This record gives sequence, C-alpha cells and structure tokens, in this order.
Amino acid sequence: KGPAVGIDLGTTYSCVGVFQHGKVEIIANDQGNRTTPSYVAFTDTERLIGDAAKNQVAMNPTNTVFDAKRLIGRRFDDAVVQSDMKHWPFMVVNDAGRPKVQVEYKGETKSFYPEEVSSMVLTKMKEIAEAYLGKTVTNAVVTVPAYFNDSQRQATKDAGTIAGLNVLRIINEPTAAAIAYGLDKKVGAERNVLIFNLGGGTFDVSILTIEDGIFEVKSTAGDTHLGGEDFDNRMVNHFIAEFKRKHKKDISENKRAVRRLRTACERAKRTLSSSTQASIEIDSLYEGIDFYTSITRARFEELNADLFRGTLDPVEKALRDAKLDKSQIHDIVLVGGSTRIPKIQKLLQDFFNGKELNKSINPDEAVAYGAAVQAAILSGDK
Ligand SMILES: Nc1ncnc2c1ncn2[C@@H]1O[C@H](COP(=O)(O)OP(=O)(O)OP(=O)(O)O)[C@@H](O)[C@H]1O
Repeated sequence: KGPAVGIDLGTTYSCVGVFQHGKVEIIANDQGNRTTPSYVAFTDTERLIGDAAKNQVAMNPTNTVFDAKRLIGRRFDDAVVQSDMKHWPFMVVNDAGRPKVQVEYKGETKSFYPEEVSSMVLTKMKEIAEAYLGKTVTNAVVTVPAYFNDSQRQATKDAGTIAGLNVLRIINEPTAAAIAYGLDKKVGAERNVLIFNLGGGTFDVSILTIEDGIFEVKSTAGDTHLGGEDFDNRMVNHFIAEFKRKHKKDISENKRAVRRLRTACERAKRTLSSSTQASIEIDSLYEGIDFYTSITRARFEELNADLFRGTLDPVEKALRDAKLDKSQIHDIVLVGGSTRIPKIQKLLQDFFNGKELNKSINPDEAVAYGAAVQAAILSGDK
C-alpha cells in the first residue's frame, strides 16, 4: 500500500501532511519550508513551481501565475473573475465561457485552465511527500473552503485527478482544523466551535456545531480580499514614503524595487511576531542606493490597526447569523499564517473575554494536519 496524504491547497501557500504511527508529519519541501507557495512560473527553459517560482516573480511578472484558487471552477463572466483579473499581472482569457490563464513558455504562447495550474501545485506537494516517504503517493484528501459550491469542488477534485492523485474525499477547511484538535471526538453533547482563519489573501470565520462527530456549519463570514498580503502592503507604502523622504526619490514607478521591498517586508513581518523590531537591508534598492532601516512591532501594529480591528466585525456577524452568544461557543481555533500576529491574538481573546485560544499546532499547518488524519481513517490506517 501507500499512505494517503492530507493536502491543504491554499490561495497563497499549500501544505502536505501524513499520518504515521499515530502522529501527523507535516512534510518540509526542498528548501526545508513546511509550507510552499501556490506559485507557478513559465520561462524560456522551464516550468518552475513553488518556492522557485515565487523566488523569481520580480523578473517574470507576466509569466508567473498565482491566485488560481480564485479562478478554479468559476466562469469568465463571473463578477468575481472580472474584478480580480484587473490586478493580476498575467493574462486571463475566455475560452467558451471558461477562463484561462495565458503565458509564454519557451517562446510559445500557451494557456491553461485554473485546474491545470492547481494540478501543478498538487504535483509538487505529491513529490514532496513521495520524497519524504520514499514511496509513491496515490491517495489524498484535499481541502476546500466551506463556501465552495459544487463547481469549485468539482474543479478541485479534477485538479487532483490530473496530478495523478486519487482524491479520497474533499472536506472543508473548517472541519479539517477541528479534526486536527480532536474536537470531533464524540462527547455527550453539542459543541460549538469557532474557526478563525486568516491566511495570505483570504479571511474566513466559521462556526461549527459538532454532535456525535457530525459537523454542521451554522454560519460563515469573512472577507475574500483581506490577508497577510494586505499587511505587507501597509509596510511597503510606509517604506516608499520613508525612502522618498530620506532620498527624495520615489520608487513607486520601479516595479522591481517595490517587489523586492515587499519581499523584505513580508519577512520582517514574520520576525515581528516573535521580536519587537526587525531590520530591512536591501542592497541597491533604487539606483545604487542601498536601503537600510527597521520597523518596530509597535509601528507595525499601528500601520495595520484598522485592518486588525475590523477583523472583529465578521466575528460579530457570524455569531448573530448562527444565533449564538460569545458564551455559547466552546472552542476557538486559529488557522492561517496571519493568526501568529500577537495583536490579532490579543484582539480576539479580548473579544471572547479572556477565553483561551487553540493554537499549539502551527496555524498554517492545521488544515493539512486534519486532512492527513481524515485520510488515514478513510484509508483504513486509523
Ligand atoms: N509569523 C508570522 N507572522 C505573520 N504572518 C505570518 C507568519 N508566518 C507566516 N505568515 C503569513 O501567513 C500568510 C500565509 O498564510 P497561510 O500559509 O495560512 O495561507 P493560505 O492558506 O495559503 O492562504 P489563504 O488564506 O490566502 O488561502 C502570509 O501572509 C505569510 O506572510
């Protein structure tokens, strides 16, 4: 046989986990990262996927694809698609109602369906697993947001099929997280769980009611255009202003300088979740000018204060829809890389009047973790 894996196919980052000997292994990639960007890039000589693709976006903007999760299973005439595409640096065409990403690979013009792009990311996760396990991976459980309709779930299933993966089941991300913490164990009564998911580009809030192991999504709220990337932006715009003030040079026009600065910001942001300040060191940011400076956790929180605070509005709504009070929810689990931000943790905890948050499992790995367990039971290994 071969172990069934659990795969989190996120908008910005993906993750693969496997259940073995009662424990879940979150598999690190070639670069030793526990999560890998959902990026694909096409050049004159090759197809790059994951870290290698993200690590060269500043050079190949028009041929570096991302955000395929926003297209998958949708129609070209979709209002969502129409709005979104006005921001992607890559081409999106209409092939008989179905949207397609168009890129140049080896001088030749090629187009791909969103599911084909996602299959590429899925193939990378699969080989990462296989490289770790030292055996071929066939069966898998792939996750999807609770709000995905049948077409989107269909497309996600298909993306898996072309990747050579036998998708055992498509389960919701909120359910995957709950299972990771064992909140699916049959107790004697009804359990209301609140899943607070803030990733790279999306924000979801789901309230689940678990009784006899059976889940029931009572409500969902959030924002599909609020994520860790928005926090990076605030830093970027802040440093562009600082560069301009200190050097009288506006670097906004130079798409490369900006993208390089953003990469520095996103990294400094992570450090800020553990330290109180981080330094930005960028050689030749603009012209021959090096950009050496730093931010504090204090300044960082200030730059995103409105964004952090507004995160509570969707929480209030989810509650009222589900017709529950703060006191009625028994468990709160954090999901998504962005929830590692201290201020966000304080803000949510304060809202739930001190209630302890579930966050012992890396928030950005929780979904894969749960999927891996679910895969195990479905396979017959648990
Ligand atoms: N220590 C940290 N502090 C803050 N943000 C972090 C930290 N570690 C990772 N991140 C951020 O988390 C985000 C990635 O989150 P995650 O890996 O959960 O995304 P995902 O599921 O692909 O995203 P999405 O919710 O957009 O589909 C990025 O914005 C990254 O900068």
